[PDB]
Amino acid sequence: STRVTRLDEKQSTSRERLDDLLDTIPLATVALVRDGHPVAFPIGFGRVGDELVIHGSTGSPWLRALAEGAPAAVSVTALDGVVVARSSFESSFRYRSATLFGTFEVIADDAKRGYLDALTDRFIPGRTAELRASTRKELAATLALALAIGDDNWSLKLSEGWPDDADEDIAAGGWAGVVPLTTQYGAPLTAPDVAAGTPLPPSVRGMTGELRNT
Amino acid sequence: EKQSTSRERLDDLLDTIPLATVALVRDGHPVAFPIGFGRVGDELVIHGSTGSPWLRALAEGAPAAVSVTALDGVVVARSSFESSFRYRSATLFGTFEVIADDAKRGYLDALTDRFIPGRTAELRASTRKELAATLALALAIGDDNWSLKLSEGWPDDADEDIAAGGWAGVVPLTTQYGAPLTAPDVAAGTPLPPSVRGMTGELRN
Ligand SMILES: Cc1cc2nc3c(=O)[nH]c(=O)nc-3n(C[C@H](O)[C@H](O)[C@H](O)COP(=O)(O)OP(=O)(O)OC[C@H]3O[C@@H](n4cnc5c(N)ncnc54)[C@H](O)[C@@H]3O)c2cc1C
Ligand SMILES: Cc1cc2nc3c(=O)[nH]c(=O)nc-3n(C[C@H](O)[C@H](O)[C@H](O)COP(=O)(O)OP(=O)(O)OC[C@H]3O[C@@H](n4cnc5c(N)ncnc54)[C@H](O)[C@@H]3O)c2cc1C
Ligand code: HEM
Ligand code: HEM
Ligand code: NI
Ligand code: NI
Repeated sequence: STRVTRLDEKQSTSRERLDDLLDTIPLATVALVRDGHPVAFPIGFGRVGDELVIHGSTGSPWLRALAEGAPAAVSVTALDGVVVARSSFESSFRYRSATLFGTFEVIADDAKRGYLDALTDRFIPGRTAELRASTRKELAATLALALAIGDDNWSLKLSEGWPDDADEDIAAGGWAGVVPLTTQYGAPLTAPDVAAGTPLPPSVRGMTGELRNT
Repeated sequence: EKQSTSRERLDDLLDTIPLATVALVRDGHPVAFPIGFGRVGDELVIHGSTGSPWLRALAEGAPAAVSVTALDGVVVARSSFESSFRYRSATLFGTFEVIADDAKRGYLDALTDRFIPGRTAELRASTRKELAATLALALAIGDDNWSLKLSEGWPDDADEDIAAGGWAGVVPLTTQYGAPLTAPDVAAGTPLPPSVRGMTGELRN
């Protein structure tokens, strides 16, 4: 269920490392079953304490399926680089990946406002304090859902090593190494309907460097 | 509509992003794994250990859903309701076919050349033992069995919010190769190979 089979010295049980990954990557891929068939869809998520939270239209069939109790598996992955070995067999990727399992719970109408504010502040930190409150109609058009991050329902796999070359290939010489991969925020692009010379909000001024989820 | 039907655009995404997430069903319940993939013409190809339980399930006929996503930006609107991510995502459905022993060498070389272009012509051939330890699987990309969602919009704010002012826009995200890191057991002054020197700028088509 939660135990890695292959290269299981890459499995980590640190919850702290888990949070670090979940607070870095804003995209999750969610898998569920419909009529015996698998389905998978990407979606933004934020970790709000010990819950993974998503949201979307109350009219999405996918989100409705989860709201109705479809058991789910949630995958979150950071691709950190390419492992260039002296053979193709030992070539690889550096990455960090988490997989979480359970049933999403529907956030109650009374709680949606608070979870959505916290979700927004994952995606664009400090943004909630800059915006107007959501309207009752906006909230009624939104389904928010939360999956519990417990002790037993998650697995973390970490690969950040170097090529592991056969001694034969070493002897032959040749270059080996890692080409890193990073995901970075670009300079912001102002929308055409924004008044000329309007400043960047502080929250957006923060969206610089390598992509994070807090 | 944000659903695209262009096979050319699908290929463009599959030739950009090397990570897939594969969903399948074990015991009426869902499982999801990340894996590297390459597009080899009209097949999406993955590989790993003959001893991996989940690759074995695929090999055994388990129907799959394969998701490939590129995150392109943060859509920052005047309201949190209208804020979102710019992204491209494909989902492909079907059953992976096991690649035959006689065919694996060719497919794995093609796969290598997706992940590190030009690299196979630089390396020695894989050994029989290496091949034998490897399971390679291919999912057909047909006319029917996929969908492509492309959201590359600007924020669409209500009139009342535009009139109230405030900034809005898009903060792009890009994924870039960094400077190579030479492994500890390589001699100082061994030059970078041509394949590696070609790996600069964006994770790119
Ligand atoms: C960016 C990236 C690229 C990858 N490319 C490849 C590839 O090209 N070939 C390949 O074989 N593998 C690749 N993997 C790893 C792949 O996800 C599996 O770890 C691998 O196939 C071995 O799985 P298994 O047989 O051990 O899992 P199984 O024994 O079938 O699964 C048992 C349990 O292990 C845990 N687990 C397994 N893998 C992961 C994971 N990756 N993250 C979190 N939890 C996990 C889960 O809880 C799971 O239910 C890649 C991973 C990442 C992040
Ligand atoms: C980076 C990223 C972040 C996202 N964040 C959010 C979010 O925060 N909230 C939210 O509601 N949605 C988000 N989405 C979109 C999500 O994938 C769905 O499009 C959305 O939940 C509505 O799905 P649906 O119920 O209309 O599709 P359904 O009607 O349930 O599915 C029908 C079929 O349409 C096709 N399809 C649907 N979506 C996609 C896709 N994305 N890629 C390829 N094929 C597809 C599939 O074949 C699917 O089986 C995000 C997508 C990306 C890539
Ligand atoms: C050239 C680029 C290649 C890349 C980027 C690549 C990447 C990977 C990755 C990411 C893994 C998963 C390791 C893990 O679980 O953490 C893996 C496993 C594996 N790859 Fe590759 N690979 C490549 C080429 C090859 C080739 C050519 C073969 C065979 C000839 C091969 C055989 C295997 C095998 C057998 C495993 C299973 C590892 C194990 O569980 O012991 N790979 N590969
Ligand atoms: C603040 C950061 C937020 C981000 C990054 C975000 C992101 C997204 C994304 C990516 C989508 C998918 C659009 C698509 O289908 O292509 C979406 C849909 C949606 N979001 Fe958000 N969102 C945010 C805040 C909010 C809030 C606070 C609400 C409600 C109060 C809201 C309500 C919705 C609704 C209803 C949809 C479905 C749109 C539709 O299909 O009609 N969002 N969001
Ligand atoms: Ni609030
Ligand atoms: Ni060949």
